[PDB]
Amino acid sequence: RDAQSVLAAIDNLLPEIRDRAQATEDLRRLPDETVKALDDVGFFTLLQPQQWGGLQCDPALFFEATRRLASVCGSTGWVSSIVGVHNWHLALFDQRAQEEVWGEDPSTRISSSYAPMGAGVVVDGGYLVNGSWNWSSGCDHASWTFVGGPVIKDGRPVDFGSFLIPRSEYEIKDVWYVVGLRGTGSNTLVVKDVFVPRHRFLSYKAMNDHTAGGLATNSAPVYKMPWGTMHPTTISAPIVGMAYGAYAAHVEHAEAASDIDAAWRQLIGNVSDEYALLAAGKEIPFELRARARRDQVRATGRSIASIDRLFEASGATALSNEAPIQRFWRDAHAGRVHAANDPERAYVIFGNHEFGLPPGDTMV
Amino acid sequence: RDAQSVLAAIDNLLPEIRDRAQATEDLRRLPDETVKALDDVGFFTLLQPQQWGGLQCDPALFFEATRRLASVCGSTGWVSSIVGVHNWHLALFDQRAQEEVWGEDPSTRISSSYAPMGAGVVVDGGYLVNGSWNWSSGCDHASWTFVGGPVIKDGRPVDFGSFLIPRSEYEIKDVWYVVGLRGTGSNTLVVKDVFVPRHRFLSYKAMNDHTAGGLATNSAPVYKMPWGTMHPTTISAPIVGMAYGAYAAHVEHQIAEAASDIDAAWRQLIGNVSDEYALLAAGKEIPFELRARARRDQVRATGRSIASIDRLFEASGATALSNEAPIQRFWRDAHAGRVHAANDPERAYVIFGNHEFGLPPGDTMV
Amino acid sequence: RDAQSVLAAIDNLLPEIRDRAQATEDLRRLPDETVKALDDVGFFTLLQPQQWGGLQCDPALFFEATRRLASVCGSTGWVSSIVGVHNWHLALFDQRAQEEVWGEDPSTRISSSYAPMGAGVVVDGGYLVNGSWNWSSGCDHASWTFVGGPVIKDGRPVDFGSFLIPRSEYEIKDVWYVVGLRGTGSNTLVVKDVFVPRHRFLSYKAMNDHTAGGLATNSAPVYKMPWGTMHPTTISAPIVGMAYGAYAAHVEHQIAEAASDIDAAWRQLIGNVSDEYALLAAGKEIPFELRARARRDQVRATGRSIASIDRLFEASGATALSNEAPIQRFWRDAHAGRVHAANDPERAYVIFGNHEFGLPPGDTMV
Repeated sequence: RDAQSVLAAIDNLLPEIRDRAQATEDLRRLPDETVKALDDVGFFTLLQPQQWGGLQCDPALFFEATRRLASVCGSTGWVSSIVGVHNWHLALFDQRAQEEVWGEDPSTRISSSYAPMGAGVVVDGGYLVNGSWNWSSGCDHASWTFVGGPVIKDGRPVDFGSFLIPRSEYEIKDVWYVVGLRGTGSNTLVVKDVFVPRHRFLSYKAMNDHTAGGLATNSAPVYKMPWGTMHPTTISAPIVGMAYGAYAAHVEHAEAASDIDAAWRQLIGNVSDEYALLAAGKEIPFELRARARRDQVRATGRSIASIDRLFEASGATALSNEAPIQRFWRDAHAGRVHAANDPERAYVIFGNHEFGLPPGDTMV
Repeated sequence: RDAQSVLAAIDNLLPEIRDRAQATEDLRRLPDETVKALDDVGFFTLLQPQQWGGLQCDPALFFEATRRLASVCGSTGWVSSIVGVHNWHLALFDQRAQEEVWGEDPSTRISSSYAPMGAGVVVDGGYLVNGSWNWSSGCDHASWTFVGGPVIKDGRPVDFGSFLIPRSEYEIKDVWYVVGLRGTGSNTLVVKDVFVPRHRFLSYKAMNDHTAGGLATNSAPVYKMPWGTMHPTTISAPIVGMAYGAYAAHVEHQIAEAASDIDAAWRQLIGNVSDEYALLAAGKEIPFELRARARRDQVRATGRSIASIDRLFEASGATALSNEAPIQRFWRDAHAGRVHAANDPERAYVIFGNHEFGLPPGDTMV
Repeated sequence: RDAQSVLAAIDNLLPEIRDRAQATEDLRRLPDETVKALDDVGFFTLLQPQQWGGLQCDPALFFEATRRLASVCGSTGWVSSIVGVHNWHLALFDQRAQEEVWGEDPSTRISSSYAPMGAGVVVDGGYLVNGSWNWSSGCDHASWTFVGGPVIKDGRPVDFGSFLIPRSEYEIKDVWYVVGLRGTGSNTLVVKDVFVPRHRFLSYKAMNDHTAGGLATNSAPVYKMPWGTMHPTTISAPIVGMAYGAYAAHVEHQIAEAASDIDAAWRQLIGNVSDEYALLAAGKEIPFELRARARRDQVRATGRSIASIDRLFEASGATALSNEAPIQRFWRDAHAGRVHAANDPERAYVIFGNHEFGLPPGDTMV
């Protein structure tokens, strides 16, 4: 079993997922059956390190899988991209954190809410974490979470990064009643006085430094991809895929099909350019990372324009609750509102360690 | 004595300030003589409330004053602007805080370092504040300071604002050995385990809300000016004056549009201040689109100004590099200003829409 | 020992030169240690003729050497470029002048001040020279100098060029207290009633004519490079290296196109040098259109470079102003360079078409 065969297995899975699209929406979280299928097929394995049975794959393939899923159910491609890429992010934590998550069951999953809605206060051996973090897509299908925030020491921020916390230490609050991406169950994680040892914190500085502890044991070049590319592409790729779905909803019933194609080639082109340099042991130029950032909005912007045109060119029946196209329209738009509210848009401007953050140019 | 006579009297000061310019750089902080002079002619009263003997003046006149000062000594104009506008900011604090600062001596001055380099953790009665804040322009001439940062409650940020703290409770570390703005004495403020009561913190949300406590006792329309305009104009105005200085220095030693770019940058900057103030004087609200223009104009004004200073610096003879040449000083002072402006965290705060770090919605900051 | 091994050996020098950078500024002239080091690895021989033990090297390699030096210490790269290229210039003087400088010690160095700040009046046997010439970079490390000016005969200018004069015949006035390029010791040369024989003047007409006396004994193709390219590249190359320095300093302390603008400015500058040299190596003539491109590229390269240094300076943190920050130094050194380039009289000489002041036709100067 390999990257290519997982992709094929996913292709085979699409009709089932398409027929439960509306069910998924009504549930407000992915059906266990979708999650079980994705697991069985090896999807969560794609960016997971080899030492845990994972395929540490070309990131372009991982994002292609998310595009396929999204083309059939916006919510499913969204949750899959986000929860699958967390296996990439965990590969960068020190080896003991990876063991604690994967050492018994390597199919264990990890959710996130990286927005700074809490903080870790330095205590002996780690941090005491408190906060209430919203928007954790797929959190009902993960037994660990990341939560983002600053580290506070002697009453001041000194660092910023992600805290890894097991499910027994947080509560999920069901708040997910929304206009689109309804089936993502992007619920709220409530964290009260939870001790987190240092080995289960990973600083944004270290990730962008190439000094993340996971890199000593996980050497595949995909783990050297920049955070500033992997993180927004996680969101952009399914949104592009939802445009493929809107288009196929419009057939099954101008420049559209090809404006969508061009949005895809641009988004993924930056990923493979980046990866091709790492696989040849070269460095990724800042200019390339800056270019990939600007193309996030160009590509989701082009996709969503195509979706709006299609939505308005599908008969009056387009407005019906019973109509796939309005679902892909709502889901892509919900996605872009999430994207447009991303606090890293601002982090990139910081140059002076504000709130424990790394130099902004490292975040690009 | 009104705003117009203060402005008139600042004019009488310019020759003396100009002469002292190298001495000011050498001191690395403003000479007592120039601070006393400015205090005597009433400069610090300009934006101070009338209940304290201030002129609560037209904010465009206050910025014009700083432009003139900076046209003779960049560091003097810089410190004057920043230290004077803090009398505006204290006016929005609740009356008890104002009483503590000014109740005995209404000539008392307040420095700032608004960058988040510390925090206040909620305790009984207020906040325990800790941090180390740099770039506090004119701090050696103040007996209180503002320091910016979040409020931490129950182990997380829940608000963001300024803590007002007396001079007995922090240490000034002298670290100001720099390429430009040498006479501003922009030193570092070290604060350890300092209790700040609630009436001495003012949230950015409250200021932008029109709910700041000081508004209940300071009713003048100037106190209704937006933070997102007043705060950067504090910096941009003396940088613009520094371009007027470079120009005069270039004329004295001997482009197509150096002179007219500088005057256009000025009309544009002070224009947004006048438009906003004109609405508040009429009992009207400032629209978001106006505050938005005023923000984009900060870089345009200061960018045009600095570009012209650059052409001037390059067209004043091969001696323009000499330490004795006024034009290298305006050039260094102006560029140093620009580095400060480009390092302002509020350029990022405007983008935040989700209460990140206790901050208010970013569009309120614009 | 060839040009390639010298370049290799300069690389070994860079760490030591970088460390000395603040010390160099403080001295206000290059430390003996760095001049000796450069002399020892053979740097000054690069463009010196083979009859004197020089390498009469590919001029693109000489400029690369200065780029590397300036990427660690702007002042060192600046002085190195200017003092080294004068061994190129002396090669065009007639053999008797070269013999006077180098006949005993071929390691002897020559400073310049080519700006017309003096004149030579025709006398029996040569010229009586008088003047006061500033900005002579590295003059404290030379035992001869060039000074530029017209020849006055029968009461009017009849020619224009450089007079070569030994150290015993002028005074160095120490006047170098400046905002940037502080370690270059660009001091002033005072010359009073000095007899210069005819073999120690070289006309700009003769150089541009291909009739310089030194060409009869120094046949290497490099001696055929145009003045109008070699002379400004001397300045532009280390300014470009200074941008490479600012970049490295910004990376070390922690734009879209800062790095790639800098490398594009370099390819463009060194590209015109390579194209010209490639024609001379083939026994071919350099066309006017190529020298013309090379001139317009001096401002483009140096402009792009400085713009990038400016973005960098503004994006390296609020401490970028500190005297201890490498990036302010590259910034000041680069801008100081630019003031020198913008004050060059040859920008005007190119426009003259009528022998004004003894000058050759302006298109020969391009």
